[PDB]
Amino acid sequence: MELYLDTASLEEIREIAAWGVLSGVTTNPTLVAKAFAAKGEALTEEAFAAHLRAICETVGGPVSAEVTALEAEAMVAEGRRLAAIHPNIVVKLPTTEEGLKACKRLSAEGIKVNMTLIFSANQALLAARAGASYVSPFLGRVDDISWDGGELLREIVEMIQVQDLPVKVIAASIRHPRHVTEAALLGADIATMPHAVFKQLLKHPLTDIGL
Amino acid sequence: MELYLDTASLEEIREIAAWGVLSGVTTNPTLVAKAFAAKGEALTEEAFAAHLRAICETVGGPVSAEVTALEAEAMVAEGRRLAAIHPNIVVKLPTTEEGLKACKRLSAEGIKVNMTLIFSANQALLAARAGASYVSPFLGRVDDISWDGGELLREIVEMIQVQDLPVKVIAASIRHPRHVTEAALLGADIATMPHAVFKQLLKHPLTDIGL
Amino acid sequence: MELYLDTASLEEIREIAAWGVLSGVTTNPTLVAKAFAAKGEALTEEAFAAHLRAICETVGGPVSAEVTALEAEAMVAEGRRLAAIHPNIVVKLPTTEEGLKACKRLSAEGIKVNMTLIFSANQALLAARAGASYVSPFLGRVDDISWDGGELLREIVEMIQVQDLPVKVIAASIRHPRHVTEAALLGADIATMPHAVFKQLLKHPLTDIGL
Amino acid sequence: MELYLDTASLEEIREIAAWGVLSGVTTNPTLVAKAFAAKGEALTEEAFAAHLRAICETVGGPVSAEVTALEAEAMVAEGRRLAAIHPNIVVKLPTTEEGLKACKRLSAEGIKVNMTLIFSANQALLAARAGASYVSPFLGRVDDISWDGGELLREIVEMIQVQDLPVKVIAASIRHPRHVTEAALLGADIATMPHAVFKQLLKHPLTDIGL
Amino acid sequence: MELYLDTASLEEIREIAAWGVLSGVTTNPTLVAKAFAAKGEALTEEAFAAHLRAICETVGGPVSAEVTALEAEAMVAEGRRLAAIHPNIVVKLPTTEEGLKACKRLSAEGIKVNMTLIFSANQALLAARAGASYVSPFLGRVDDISWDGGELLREIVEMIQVQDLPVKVIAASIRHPRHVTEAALLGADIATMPHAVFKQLLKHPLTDIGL
Amino acid sequence: MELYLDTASLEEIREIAAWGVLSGVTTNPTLVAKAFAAKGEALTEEAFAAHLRAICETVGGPVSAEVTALEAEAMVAEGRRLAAIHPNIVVKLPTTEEGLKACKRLSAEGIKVNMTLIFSANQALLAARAGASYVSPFLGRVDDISWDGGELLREIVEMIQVQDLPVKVIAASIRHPRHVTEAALLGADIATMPHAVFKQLLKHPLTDIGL
Amino acid sequence: MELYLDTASLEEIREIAAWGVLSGVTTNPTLVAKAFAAKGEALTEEAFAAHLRAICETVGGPVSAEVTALEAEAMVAEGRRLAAIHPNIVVKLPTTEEGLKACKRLSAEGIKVNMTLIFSANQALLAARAGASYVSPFLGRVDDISWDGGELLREIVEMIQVQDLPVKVIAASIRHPRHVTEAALLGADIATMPHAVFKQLLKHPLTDIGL
Amino acid sequence: MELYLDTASLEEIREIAAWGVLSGVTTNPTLVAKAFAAKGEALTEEAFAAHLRAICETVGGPVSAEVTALEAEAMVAEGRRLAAIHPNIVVKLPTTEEGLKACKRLSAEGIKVNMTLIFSANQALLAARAGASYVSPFLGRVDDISWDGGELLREIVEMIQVQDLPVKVIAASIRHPRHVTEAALLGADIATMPHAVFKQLLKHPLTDIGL
Amino acid sequence: MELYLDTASLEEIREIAAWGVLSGVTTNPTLVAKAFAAKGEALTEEAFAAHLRAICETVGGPVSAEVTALEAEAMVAEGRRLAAIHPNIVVKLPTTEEGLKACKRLSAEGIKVNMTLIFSANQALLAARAGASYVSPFLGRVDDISWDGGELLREIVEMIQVQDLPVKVIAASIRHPRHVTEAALLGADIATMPHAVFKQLLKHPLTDIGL
Repeated sequence: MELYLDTASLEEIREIAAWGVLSGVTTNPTLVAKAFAAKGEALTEEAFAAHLRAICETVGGPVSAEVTALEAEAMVAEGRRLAAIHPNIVVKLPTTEEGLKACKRLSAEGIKVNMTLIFSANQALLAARAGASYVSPFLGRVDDISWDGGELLREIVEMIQVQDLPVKVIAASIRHPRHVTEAALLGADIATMPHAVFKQLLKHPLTDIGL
Repeated sequence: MELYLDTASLEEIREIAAWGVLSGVTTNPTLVAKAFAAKGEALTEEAFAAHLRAICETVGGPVSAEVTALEAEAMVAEGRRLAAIHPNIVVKLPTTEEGLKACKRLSAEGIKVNMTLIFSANQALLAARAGASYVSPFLGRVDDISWDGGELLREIVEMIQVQDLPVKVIAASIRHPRHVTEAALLGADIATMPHAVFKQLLKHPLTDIGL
Repeated sequence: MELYLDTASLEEIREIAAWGVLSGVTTNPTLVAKAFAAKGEALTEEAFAAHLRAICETVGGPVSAEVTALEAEAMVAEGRRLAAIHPNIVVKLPTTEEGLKACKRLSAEGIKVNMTLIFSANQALLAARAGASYVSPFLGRVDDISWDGGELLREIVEMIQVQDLPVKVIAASIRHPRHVTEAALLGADIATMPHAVFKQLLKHPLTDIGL
Repeated sequence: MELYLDTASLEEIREIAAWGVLSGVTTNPTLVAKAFAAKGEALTEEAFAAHLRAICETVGGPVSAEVTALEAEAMVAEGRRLAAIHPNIVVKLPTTEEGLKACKRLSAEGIKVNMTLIFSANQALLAARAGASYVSPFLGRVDDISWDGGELLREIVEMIQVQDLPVKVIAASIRHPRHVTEAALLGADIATMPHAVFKQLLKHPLTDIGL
Repeated sequence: MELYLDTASLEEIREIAAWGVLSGVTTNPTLVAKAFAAKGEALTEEAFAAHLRAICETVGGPVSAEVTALEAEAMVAEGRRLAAIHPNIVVKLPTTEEGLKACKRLSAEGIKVNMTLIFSANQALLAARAGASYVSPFLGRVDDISWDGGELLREIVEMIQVQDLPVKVIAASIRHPRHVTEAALLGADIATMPHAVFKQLLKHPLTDIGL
Repeated sequence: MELYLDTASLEEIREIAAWGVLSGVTTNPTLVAKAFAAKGEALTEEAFAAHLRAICETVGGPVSAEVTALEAEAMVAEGRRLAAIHPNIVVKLPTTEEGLKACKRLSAEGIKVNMTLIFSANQALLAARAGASYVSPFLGRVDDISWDGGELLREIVEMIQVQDLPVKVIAASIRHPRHVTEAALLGADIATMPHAVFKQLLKHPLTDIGL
Repeated sequence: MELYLDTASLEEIREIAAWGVLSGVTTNPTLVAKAFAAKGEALTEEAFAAHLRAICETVGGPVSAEVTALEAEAMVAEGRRLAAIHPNIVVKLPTTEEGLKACKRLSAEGIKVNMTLIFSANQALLAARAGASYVSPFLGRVDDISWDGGELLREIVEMIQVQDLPVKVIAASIRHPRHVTEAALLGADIATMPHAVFKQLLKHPLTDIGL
Repeated sequence: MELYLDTASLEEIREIAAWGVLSGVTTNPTLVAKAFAAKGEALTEEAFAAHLRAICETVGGPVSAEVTALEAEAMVAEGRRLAAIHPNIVVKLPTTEEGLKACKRLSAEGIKVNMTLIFSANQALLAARAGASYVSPFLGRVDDISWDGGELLREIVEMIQVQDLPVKVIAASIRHPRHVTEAALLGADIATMPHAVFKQLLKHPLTDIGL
Repeated sequence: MELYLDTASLEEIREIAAWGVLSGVTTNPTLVAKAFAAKGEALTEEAFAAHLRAICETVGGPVSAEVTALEAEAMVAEGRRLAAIHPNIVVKLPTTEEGLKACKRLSAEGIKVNMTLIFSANQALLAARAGASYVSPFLGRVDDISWDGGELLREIVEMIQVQDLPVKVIAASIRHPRHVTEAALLGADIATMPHAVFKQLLKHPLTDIGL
């Protein structure tokens, strides 16, 4: 399973990159905001593009950028602008009716689409059907409402496997180390997680005592 | 799993086709009549074929048209007529002794047949043996008589899988979203459902909240 | 498993009562409103209590009546009123922070409480812990968002048994005959459904031909 | 598991009765008609009663007698007449809406009711709810339409066990030796079968050579 | 699980009884004959009786004696005489129509019956229903025809547990040590075997090496 | 399963106590200091004792207080002082050799002991054998080490159930709602969690949309 | 599961008895030889019994004394002597024919017997049938020859639970911490181990880190 | 499953090699010192090199050589040196942040890395994603802290299988024969064990008497 | 599963081979000793070889000949001569340290080796690692000591499958028919048995009555 960092922090990214285990990165408006806020710069379109481009160069792998439009037409326009930032950019769209429409168009144009905000295997199926390259179910948010996020992932992976669909599954909304193991054991293609969880992955008491 | 619409309404077909997830359509006289009633047009034999042709062009995928005859020879004649309307048309026959004889003759002539009204694995096996391209078990109508429709589908899918049969399975009589997920998890090739269910598939409170 | 009717229609209740299988009734403002709609009469506070009293007399078993207040104090006052209408009255409260507070107080006063709008096992556990006499998970509504409603029921029933909790489970939001069978097989104490589902439970082709 | 004979033939009843393993008998208008025909005796109202009495005295256990009316009030009238024939008589009713009405009324007066023509766990549940003493699902006829009769029995037995219901289960429509075993293994209370099957039960190769 | 000896040899019985693990003895004519043949003794009623009584006195547990008649009335007379020789005697009958008839009478008179030559669960069930105190399925002989003797045992045991039948199960036709273990784990009440097998039970390399 | 709060904040304790679902509280030095920091009060022995009594009075159930010594003698002395603070006080000891010694001594004097910092079933067994009234496995800290904490709880509960030990199990180090559900399903007696998790337990989108 | 020490060292016994987890002790000739050897004390029937009695007073529970005779008659005499040393003494005998004979007589006299050197379910069964109060399979010696010792324990416990035998199971030959856990989980009544394994049970990195 | 020797003893290597079952050897600084000591020489740079080279040539398989540095750069410099000694040498790195960086560099340079001190599947996945050729979970050390070492082997193997990762699994910390069996059954590619363990693999009582 | 005969009797080999189901033969000193005894001839190096050569020509498949040496050098020399007798000959060595050393050299020369006297999966593994083409576990001897032989075969087969080892499994020590069925269902490649068992394989009472 490939591991992705769910952040916009170039420092966090560069650190995990050095480990040699970073396959990609996923961002969203709030994560990009925290980045600039925590830095000595204002968030302008010019700066936004340069930051995404810099992340793409650092990671050397796919980087997801979220559209904020609510209507399909505007979503497509925005997706194209994001994809025009760097060849490694994957466009992230919410799995809704409009998102579905946008996914069909963008993917028919050769632009890779990551369908996010998925909370059911049926949503994942429609997205795959609409041309999604990636589907991102949210494990943590499911646990938040007292349901088993892991079972959501399982149904999606199992459905994609028996149906032989090409879409790749991204275990998202990772809250702890076992979310990663579970996704790996289930057959997820990718797991994206915050820097803190990534930093926890490598820790174990028996390891230290062995050093 | 490919998604089909069980309707004759071009408006509905257009809405879902725009999502980019529509792989086909299945109809019946009832459905074509209704569509024609919702409109101010008389349902004449000609306007009929014209309608089926409009659906084929709109979905750009397989479209099932039901024969009304009960005798093998009449079914075959009607079947040839239907197939001539457009090359995307699939002939739907009832799974009866006559349906079997007709299915045998039609499939031999290179005409794809959808065997419907299937309520047991044995009927699915006979239909498959007769050359059917598709078999359509009815999940909902089974639940209707207090039996588990999902188990019906399970036996049909497993048998076909165990027996290495070419025939494709269409889960029909879809009543709710879990019927779709189940069919997909089991390995059904297609699920055909009414517009209302298709519109329910995308709904989840957490997606709305995430927007 | 005891079977209940979810309605306010004395006519529907009389019919099922005649069968000799009606153990109780669940109502909500909308159902009561519709009841007075079909017939000719204004829905006043005095006729409302008169109607619930009548229902209690026709079924001769527990009748659930919904609180309207959103804050605890008002919920307790309204619950006492409903419980004073007739000894067969069970007070239904939403499973929220306020409903939990109101549940503790009404149950301490010997009033039977039905905690409704339950969509997770954790909500049912809190309700039971709060003194609920009944807990009502919604199967169909969960199915509506592409999750397995029966699996919510399962988790709730299994926790209750393993924990030896006194609370009884009411399978609500029944949509089809199999929801009933699954609730019975799982161990739900009660299943409450609309008159249309109740009327479908006896139907089967073999019985008809058998007669 | 108690074993019953589904017949009206005193000769057959007598033979099995002597093995000391016959607990009861179930009959219907047909089987009684064949009995009289074979005995070249006219089926009068006086002979009918005497024959049932004769069967009751011979087996010395419960004897099921079928009502013919379709309407509830008539089913009850005939039900009382039947029960008055002999105290061993158990009244059999079709599991329908009228059957349910008649079941509640006759069971309330102390008369034991056998609800038959059951093809779903839901029908069994309503019957148990209406006061049935016995519930009779038909295994063979379910097999006749390519569904597993043993699964119907399984679901019914499990539901009754889990719901801790008083009603007893009579595995009916027995066609071969394995139906009996399965019923015994699943937990059925009674298995009523035809003489021909009862005779097959104790036959086995190794037994004869052992002799 | 109580252990029995399949023999009529007083020296064999005496050696094992010394171990303190002998609960009973099962005999048959061929066995009794070889014991009398070992000496120059004639096999006559008084000697036969004296010998069985000696067995009883020695084992201090139930002792099974086989009837030879093939007609019930004769089986009954023989059973009564066998029972009269000593209170620990259990009458063994073949599981057949006549055997069932005899079982009913003998057991109704307070005589313990051991139905043998059992090869199916249905035979065991008929025997149990006829009044048998014990049923003796033959594991070894079933394995002789390439079937699983243990499965015969399992089904009988399960049926007995599930059905709450009084009868006890004697794992008979025990050929080897694992048969004993197999029968112990499957829940058989008793296991009767030849002296040769009893002497094989406690053998094990590690025990000897541990001495 | 009984719900406990893992905090020393009275404001948090009072809010959940009012829901009527709080069965107890567990504390530790760090949690106490935070509570005092938040109220801006000096943490003296007297204020500490008054604070603990305040908690005991608000919850009206068991309250765990931690000993800070690691020698058995000092642990016992400290445990006696904590127990003397209020009759609802349960003494928490670390599961170590010294902890086992103190546990023996304290439990022998009627003081209830909660053995904590348990990460293996063997530690839980010793603690139980030493006289612990409660054992507290840490679920979250195991997950942090990339091992399955829910599995640790499973092994502990199963062992406890299988061995029929009276010790009660407190699922601790709760990080999310599913830890609570899982612990309840496994059969744990108690779950102790932070206020944020307790508050998340009631949350579910379908409940809000239902209001 | 009760924990025992396999040693004759009164110092080791005292250390563990001080944790309040020591339920008994198991000894053998070679073990007591070491104790005296280490103390430079001379072996004498007077000192021997004085030492075993010292053990008894210390532990305060059952103490196993190995019998060295190989002949039943001698085993019994030697057994009566050991039993006379202290009322807590449990006589250990080899599971052989002679052992079984000695076990029968000794147990009949009211003396608790521990049948050791058990390596198969059949041996365990014989021992229990002979009046043994305990059976001691050896897990480690089985693992020593590439067979799963745990599986031997599994079969012994299953059989005992299945056959409702009174005998208690003592998992012997414990080599590591998981032996204890596995034995506890399988349902062994007691686990006896050397002091070194006892001192390992509590070890765990997270416990240390937590302090 | 390939079998390795965890030693630096040419004698041991030669013995097991003669068996023809030795596929490789794992070494560490310690094992090297003990070999030189027993030999009589003090390890120098060239002495160390000629020894590892001798091992390679003797085994004719891959040999693991442990790095000593703690910082990435140093681990790389030292790793390049070990690799230069011979082409059979596999560099062994500790699975830590630094080890990962080292592994990434070294493995890119064609050198094979063995990541050791792995105690979680998440650690194994990171090692694998860093380019590791082998991952070595320590079964024994896990069993030491009372957890199941096999479970950790099982998760690493399942994950590597499901994720189709190149990496091979080396089961380390092998203590007894059954660790070998378990590793093999669990699908480990290699098991490295000390000479003393190989020496017990072939032992069995029945084999002894077989000769 | 290929069937083999365990004998030297050319007569027996000739009969079974007539059935068309013999794929090979297994011999040993004893067996050939009785073949030459019943026949008129003495056992000489010339007679031996010639005889085995005849068996080869008769069976048309592999023939296993056991060496009698006890040292690697003696086994190799003796192994070379046996393979020289005929190309079908398979050299059977005992699974010991010497046998392994032998196996390595022989197999390395191109001689097919059959390792025997295997009573543990570890032995089968070492053997397979040494070059064995066949491994032979003895089910019967294992059952003899009250352990389950099938379980050993199962583990050996599971290990070989998972590890994808070339070696073939010959199920030896077959005492009866079910051993053959059990070895087949488990997945053994070959089953070697005595003439007597073969003659019992197709026995069935239903086949007889079917004739």
